[PDB]
Amino acid sequence: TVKELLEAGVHFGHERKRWNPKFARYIYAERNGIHIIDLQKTMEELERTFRFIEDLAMRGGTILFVGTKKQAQDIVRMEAERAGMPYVNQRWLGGMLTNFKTISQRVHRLEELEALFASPEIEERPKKEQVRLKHELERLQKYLSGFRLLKRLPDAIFVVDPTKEAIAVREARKLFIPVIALADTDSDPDLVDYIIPGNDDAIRSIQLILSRAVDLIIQARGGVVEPSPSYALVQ
RNA sequence: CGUCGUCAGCUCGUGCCGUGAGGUGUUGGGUUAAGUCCCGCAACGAGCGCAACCCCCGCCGUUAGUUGCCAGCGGUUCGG
Ligand SMILES: [K+]
Ligand SMILES: [K+]
Ligand SMILES: [Mg+2]
Ligand SMILES: [Mg+2]
Ligand SMILES: [Mg+2]
Ligand SMILES: [Mg+2]
Ligand SMILES: [Mg+2]
Ligand SMILES: [Mg+2]
Ligand SMILES: [Mg+2]
Ligand SMILES: [Mg+2]
Ligand SMILES: [Mg+2]
Ligand SMILES: [Mg+2]
Ligand SMILES: [Mg+2]
Repeated sequence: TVKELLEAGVHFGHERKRWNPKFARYIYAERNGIHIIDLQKTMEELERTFRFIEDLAMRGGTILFVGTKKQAQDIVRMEAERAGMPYVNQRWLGGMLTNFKTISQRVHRLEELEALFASPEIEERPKKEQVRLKHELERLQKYLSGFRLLKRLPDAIFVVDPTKEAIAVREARKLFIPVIALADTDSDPDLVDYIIPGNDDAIRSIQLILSRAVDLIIQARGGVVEPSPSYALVQ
């Protein structure tokens, strides 16, 4: 909530190509063939976006975090592992929202296998199943790591790159789900309901935005939490 | 009942794409006897198939000696 001047490394967009003309309103200028985001409109939209986040958080709503860009996976896997908003980390499975019932059946199988590895029934039905179900539970935890928390459809989604995660955006639009996204120059701003015009490639931009967002979430429900242990993920 | 053919296939549920017949999944890369499995993927699962569970032959044991052996000894018309 105090990220006015601390925006170090967010204004750097993508190159001259691979952009989207609809983003021109959020662009300041072009330095050395690289689009640079307008600093003013960034906080201009941040006001409205963080205000919507605070409103939805103090109401007890759930926000799905979607990150697959390989530069925000390790960040989302813990910023959502904070206050219980679920997340999608490895890859976004087609139908996680429009076919939510079938994915919830997969989650039922996940907790079923977790219960079988808690009961003494691990030894019966010998080692063949003890390896098959082991690998099955392994991949179910790999893909449904954060998704297992969604009991019903979420009240909003948070995307790190709406171009890389366009399928999730489309599925949210189909179900009238508000779409919060950290957009860059390579994305269509019209599809995003609450835009955050920043950088999606750098690690510091994602860490800053998501840390401040989860901090605002916990602040909307009281009990301000310590600074997130995501700085060590700079490496 | 024969046959394609023990061939590796044929479909469904939900989602998604297309005005629609339909497509996706079942395509792809690796792999196997196999739609076998792995990885990837707007798909996620499932059914009938594949394989497995059944029978026979291969090694060993337990249980039991009207089948078997001077394995072990005695008798022997010396033929367990
Ligand atoms: K068309
Ligand atoms: K193949
Ligand atoms: Mg065959
Ligand atoms: Mg179908
Ligand atoms: Mg057509
Ligand atoms: Mg249609
Ligand atoms: Mg079909
Ligand atoms: Mg087909
Ligand atoms: Mg095809
Ligand atoms: Mg199969
Ligand atoms: Mg596939
Ligand atoms: Mg007899
Ligand atoms: Mg006998």
